[PDB]
Amino acid sequence: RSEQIAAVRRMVEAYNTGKTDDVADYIHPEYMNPGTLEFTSLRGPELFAINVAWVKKTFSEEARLEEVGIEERADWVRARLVLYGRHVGEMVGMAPTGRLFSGEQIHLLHFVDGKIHHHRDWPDYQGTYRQLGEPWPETEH
Amino acid sequence: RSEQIAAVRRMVEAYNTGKTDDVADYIHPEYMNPGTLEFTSLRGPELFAINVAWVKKTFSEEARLEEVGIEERADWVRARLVLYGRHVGEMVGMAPTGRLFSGEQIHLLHFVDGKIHHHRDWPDYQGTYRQLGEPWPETEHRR
Amino acid sequence: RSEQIAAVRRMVEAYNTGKTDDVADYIHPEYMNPGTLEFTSLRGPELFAINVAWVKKTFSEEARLEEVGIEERADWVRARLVLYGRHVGEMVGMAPTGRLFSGEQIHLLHFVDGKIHHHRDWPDYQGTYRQLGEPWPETEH
Amino acid sequence: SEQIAAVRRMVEAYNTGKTDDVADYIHPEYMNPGTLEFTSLRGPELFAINVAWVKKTFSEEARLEEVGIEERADWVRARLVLYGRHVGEMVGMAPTGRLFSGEQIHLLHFVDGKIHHHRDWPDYQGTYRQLGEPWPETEH
Ligand SMILES: COC(=O)C1=C(C)CC(=O)c2c1cc1c(c2O)C(=O)c2c(O)cccc2C1=O
Ligand SMILES: COC(=O)C1=C(C)CC(=O)c2c1cc1c(c2O)C(=O)c2c(O)cccc2C1=O
Ligand SMILES: COC(=O)C1=C(C)CC(=O)c2c1cc1c(c2O)C(=O)c2c(O)cccc2C1=O
Ligand SMILES: COC(=O)C1=C(C)CC(=O)c2c1cc1c(c2O)C(=O)c2c(O)cccc2C1=O
Repeated sequence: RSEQIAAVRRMVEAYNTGKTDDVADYIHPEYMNPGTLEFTSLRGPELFAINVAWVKKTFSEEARLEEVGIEERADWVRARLVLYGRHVGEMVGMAPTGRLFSGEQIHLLHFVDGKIHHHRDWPDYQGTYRQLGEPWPETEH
Repeated sequence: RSEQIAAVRRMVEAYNTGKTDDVADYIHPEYMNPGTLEFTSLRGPELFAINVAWVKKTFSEEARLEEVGIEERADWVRARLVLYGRHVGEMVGMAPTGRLFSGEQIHLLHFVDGKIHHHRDWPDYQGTYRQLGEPWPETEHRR
Repeated sequence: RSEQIAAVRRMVEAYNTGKTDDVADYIHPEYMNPGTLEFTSLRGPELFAINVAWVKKTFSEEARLEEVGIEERADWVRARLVLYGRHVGEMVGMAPTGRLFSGEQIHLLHFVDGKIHHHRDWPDYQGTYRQLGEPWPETEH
Repeated sequence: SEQIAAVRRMVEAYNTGKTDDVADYIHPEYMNPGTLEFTSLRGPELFAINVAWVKKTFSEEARLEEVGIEERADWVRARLVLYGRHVGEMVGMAPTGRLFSGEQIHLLHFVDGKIHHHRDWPDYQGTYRQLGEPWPETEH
């Protein structure tokens, strides 16, 4: 049994259920995901929770993250996942298309003090953009 | 309106419903899809109905092709679709993985005599293979 | 003859030659690429120039960006490009892998005052990472 | 591993275009079902015409780079990347002259110490995108 992989699976489950009441259990106070720096200055459990909320709002309550595979090496965990969603919310200046999409993701997680301390994630931006009909942005904001 | 695009949409719906009673309406008697040459020597509506049945049996009755976009140029149609399924039957000598998957597909269809005459399709093999957990074949035959 | 497309082509050639002396001609003073917020607080011609220099340093002097196609819609340009390189510098806490790679990219450019004002780009992260041999990070930094 | 060594020679053959010695590692009953549309050949002769077709269509400078290779019993799985330039006719599409690069997965079955079954999955969609998504001029 890996506590690290268990913790990462709790993180995946949060995106699925949208339930983040217990996020402080597994998200470090100093948690950072550099991928959302454009959108927020938050850190820690608050940052992770708001990103979950963003996924649920932009990609619908039916948005799911399926596990392909998870592995670990020392204090790091790598997760191979697949996002399923429907584009119901505005995203980087693009109006909702209402279109279904699915895309692989890779997530890289560093543990510090038994908690997720750094989180990088790579969506399949181009593949998702294609499935969304390659919308033109209506603004840069 | 385009009759060709309409015919390609009927083709897509046949994969989705598994209903193939009427395939002779839009599939040419000389219909060929070179992608299944390995598995069968069939042609025409017969080939198409078998391939539909293969999809339903292998990727489950819930297997679905969603339309992203379809364009046409003269007697040719190009469809951008996404396949969704669960791997529940043997395929190319790999045992069922039970794995959900989804992958974009490009289809190229040539119309002749008002019917789909040639059909090339490109699954996202590698993308799907990853989602299946990259299974090793148990055999190069049937099994 | 689109001046916007010509400007985006000069931008592409900059990554190719590594020459940034003239970037003020086509990069807006308030130019932003949100993709590099993790790495730098720079803006304008200076931000664009350091990012080109980053590419040449990390993906080698031989790194090339190839044009597949470029379209425009009003004050916006969308470029379909392909990056070729070899991973020779540190990148997000990963040691250099020395690996060749190539990945499609989508770039979205907003023009203001006849210069590039906003720039978003989507590398094929997962495809590239596979070609890199999927390295584990040595640090989060 | 002699199997991995044999698969590396196979990869080298695409790179050099040199097919003189393919009978060394290609089984007399060698099949690649991906080319059934284009030829009825089998064995070393099939493998050799497929390498020639690659050199002809994707240029003499076309090459396969290795990402990783692994094996399980009598099977080898090779993760590769094709680099090429589209200079020859291909499934009814005229040469675009365009550069492209795409990952491939190859699955090889060994029988009697030689490559007997060969399946390969190009990144068709990604390559097609890099080629400008040309429309075919003919089905044949
Ligand atoms: C035009 O859409 C995107 O930029 C996009 C695409 C194509 C694919 C994706 O998977 C995401 C986004 C954008 C995006 C997020 C995506 O996953 C995201 O998770 C995301 C987030 O988790 C928090 C704030 C903003 C976000 C985004 O703007
Ligand atoms: C091991 O998996 C495959 O070969 C495969 C993958 C990775 C992705 C795919 O989309 C397909 C297949 C195999 C396959 C078919 C796929 O779509 C298919 O439609 C298919 C078919 O329609 C009729 C006979 C055989 C078939 C296959 O062997
Ligand atoms: C581990 O690799 C990456 O993070 C990465 C990958 C997989 C693919 C890519 O294309 C890029 C990066 C990272 C990266 C940049 C990539 O293109 C980049 O352009 C980049 C940059 O232009 C300026 C600062 C940092 C950068 C990066 O960290
Ligand atoms: C329109 O392009 C293709 O069909 C194609 C694409 C998009 C990507 C590819 O990698 C290949 C082909 C076509 C193709 C081969 C590709 O790799 C190939 O190796 C190939 C071959 O090895 C022998 C005969 C025909 C072949 C092809 O028609």
